[PDB]
Amino acid sequence: GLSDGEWQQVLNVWGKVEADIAGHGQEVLIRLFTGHPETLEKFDKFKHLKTEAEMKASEDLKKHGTVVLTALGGILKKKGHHEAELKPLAQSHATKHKIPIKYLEFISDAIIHVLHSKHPGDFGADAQGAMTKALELFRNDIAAKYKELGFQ
Ligand code: HEM
Repeated sequence: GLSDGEWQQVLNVWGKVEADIAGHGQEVLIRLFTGHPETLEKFDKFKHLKTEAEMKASEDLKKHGTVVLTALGGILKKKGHHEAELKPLAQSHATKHKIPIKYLEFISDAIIHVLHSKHPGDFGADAQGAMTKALELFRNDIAAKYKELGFQ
């Protein structure tokens, strides 16, 4: 898994997100939707967002960004002992939302991008390495549950 030092870096980076969780969450989703428009189609309630300006102006998009990053933050704070938090999310995303594991890769990449965009020069090589490992662990544990379910 991750070392104690690596987890410390992850949670330090997470403090930066927590200062503006809605702002980070909004930017993560906009990065996801604009880079991969197929992802928007998974959200009946964001389908109407035909432009990035409309996305930016959407308070509901921001609200969902908050929900998403709040859940992720909870999982990260468990430092890999996250089965109870992660299993239900994996199951909802496979069975109800029908989100392929590829889209979780896309959103992981979007998180890394947004961290660099909002914290340029303040999200160093060590920090990126640690956050990347944590998001890979998250994705991998979801993928294990997806396999159980035969999803995708
Ligand atoms: C960091 C990764 C993600 C986290 C932590 C996360 C978390 C959540 C949470 C907590 C909910 C509400 C509870 C639930 O339905 O399980 C939710 C809903 C949902 N998620 Fe995710 N999610 C992630 C990635 C994604 C991705 C990549 C997609 C699609 C590309 C997606 C699609 C959806 C949809 C369609 C809903 C229902 C939205 C609604 O209509 O209210 N999620 N997510």
